Amino acid sequence: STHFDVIVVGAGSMGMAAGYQLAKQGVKTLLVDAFDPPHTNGSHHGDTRIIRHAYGEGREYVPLALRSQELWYELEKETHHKIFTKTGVLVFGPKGESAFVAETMEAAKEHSLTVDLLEGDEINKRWPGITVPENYNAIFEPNSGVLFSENCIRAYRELAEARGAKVLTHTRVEDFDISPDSVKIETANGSYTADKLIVSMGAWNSKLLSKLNLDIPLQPYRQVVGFFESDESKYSNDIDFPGFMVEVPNGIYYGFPSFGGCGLKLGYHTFGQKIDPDTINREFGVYPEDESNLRAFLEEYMPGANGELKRGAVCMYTKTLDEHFIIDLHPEHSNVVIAAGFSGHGFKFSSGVGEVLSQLALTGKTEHDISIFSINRPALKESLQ
Ligand SMILES: *Cc1cc2c(cc1C)nc1c(=O)[nH]c(=O)nc-1n2C[C@H](O)[C@H](O)[C@H](O)COP(=O)(O)OP(=O)(O)OC[C@H]1O[C@@H](n2cnc3c(N)ncnc32)[C@H](O)[C@@H]1O
Ligand SMILES: [Cl-]
Repeated sequence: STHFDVIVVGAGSMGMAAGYQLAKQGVKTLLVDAFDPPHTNGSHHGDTRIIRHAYGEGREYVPLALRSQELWYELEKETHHKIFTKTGVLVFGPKGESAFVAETMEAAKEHSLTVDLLEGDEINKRWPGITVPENYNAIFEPNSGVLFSENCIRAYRELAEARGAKVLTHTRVEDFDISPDSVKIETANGSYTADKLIVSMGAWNSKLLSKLNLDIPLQPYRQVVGFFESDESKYSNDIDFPGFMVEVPNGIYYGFPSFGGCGLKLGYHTFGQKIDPDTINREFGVYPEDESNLRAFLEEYMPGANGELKRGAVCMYTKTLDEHFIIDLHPEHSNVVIAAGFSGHGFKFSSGVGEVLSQLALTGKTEHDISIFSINRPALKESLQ
């Protein structure tokens, strides 16, 4: 009960998905987490997460986006927890002045994705509640939408445990001991060994990968989101208000329609405070920017959603220099798999990454093309310690 086929350190978004994929195949797995997933100390809380297919960060993410979407529909059918709502996703910005909008459109064209292209008042007409200038243009993806992130992790966990996966909670891994033919982790609750290791500690990857002789630039950011009292006749998912990710002059913002009257949810993507996951302040409102940055967007583009602040949440991104993920084998240990640096946009791919991680851990290879997430790519600035 202390040696396993595979050990996953960090059973959050990526780790729990990998655990489900491994258990599903009869592989004896141990998932270890410092807390009890899903929780509010990592990067997966706040209830909802956007999934987009036409991908503004890069058209090369489309295949993984589509596989992940199919896997989310499979999860929906396997659990009693709500997984996905097809709100559609709206992307807009000043015409010819948004690289994000442009790449989303190009990604759609290249993968033959279903989208609606509109501009100026056509946007305001279609979605009462949105007020953009006449020079703005947009691309709407009707078949993408919103995932209930905490539900996703809970379902994957329940399914994996039912299949035999063991989950050791409130147990912080403090060190690693890797050998040619096995792996070992040290915790205050005991040491555990296995044949393969998957490391997916989220924001903590920036602090602990050095324990694996890895020196990779990874910066954790404090990123808040606020839920606002809104005009339900305009912003409710029931009246088809969409999820959105947009780029305006001062940056990128993302939001969600109000679900069951929870209020419209908004986040500012471009800015966040550089922090350490062990000292970060998880209280919303301690920095003037928390609420002011959100209201400045709402007052200008979605005025009817600028009501009382119903709830605020504080979460973390873990950025790489090029803002692309790290999914690969440890350069010096083929029996160690690393999943890190999701840079604020990886939850939607967590179902697909779970699959990738499972394959890398069991075979050292994957049917997916993950070259752009290579741990040895130059733009990363990686090296040994
Ligand atoms: C924060 C945030 C992120 C975000 C977003 C909005 C906010 C405010 N909106 C998104 C969206 O609309 N669409 C999307 O695709 N992504 C969005 N994101 C990003 C996404 O949430 C993150 O990329 C994702 O959650 C990253 O997942 P990962 O699995 O890396 O991180 P985690 O879920 O935090 O899990 C890490 C786990 O590891 C554990 N841990 C940490 N250290 C240890 C040690 N030492 N020992 C054992 N376990 C450890 C944590 O407890 C955690 O469970
Ligand atoms: Cl992240």
